Amino acid sequence: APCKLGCKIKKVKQKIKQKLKAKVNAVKTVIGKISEHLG
Ligand SMILES: [Cl-]
Ligand SMILES: [Cl-]
Repeated sequence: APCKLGCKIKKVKQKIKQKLKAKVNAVKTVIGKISEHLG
């Protein structure tokens, strides 16, 4: 496990990116729901 500071910064960035992407995905899903025409 030779993960030094540059490596640690990457881990943190990826965690944040991952969470924010899930939020976007959540929001886009809902955009899709309302973009449906009735019937
Ligand atoms: Cl975050
Ligand atoms: Cl996307």
